[PDB]
Amino acid sequence: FLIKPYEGESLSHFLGRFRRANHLSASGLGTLAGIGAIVARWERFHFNPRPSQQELEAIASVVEVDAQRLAQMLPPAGVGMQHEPIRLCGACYAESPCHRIEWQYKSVWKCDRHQLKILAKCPNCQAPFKMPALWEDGCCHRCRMPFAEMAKLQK
Ligand SMILES: [Zn+2]
Ligand SMILES: [Zn+2]
Repeated sequence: FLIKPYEGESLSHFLGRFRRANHLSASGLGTLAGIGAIVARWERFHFNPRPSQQELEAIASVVEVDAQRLAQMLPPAGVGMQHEPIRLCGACYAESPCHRIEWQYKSVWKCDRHQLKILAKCPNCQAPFKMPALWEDGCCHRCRMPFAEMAKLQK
């Protein structure tokens, strides 16, 4: 089962969404692509060795999304990002149910489209968000508030 990426979707979110559509573990996707543990590293936003051309093309062969498009699920060259905290604009999620790579940019604190501060934890119960690959439903894993409803609590 193939999936079309959402605009701005992060690599972690896309990988997990592909895995859910195919009932794959991270190790299973890694074996399908021939790169093993690299998949789980990318899902946790760990790129001490940056994704190589061969690794991106290996994943591209499985998910049928070109390496160039996969690179747009990561920050451009020179744009620093953070693996933690995982962040969210609930108003964005209501429009398109994905985590955006921009929300991990170190320079980003406000959603430009919605002119709201982005969230660094659930505004109802304060639970931090899991890595985007594990965003199985669109709700806080603790209190079960929908990400879309968190828009109403954004400041
Ligand atoms: Zn937004
Ligand atoms: Zn919560």
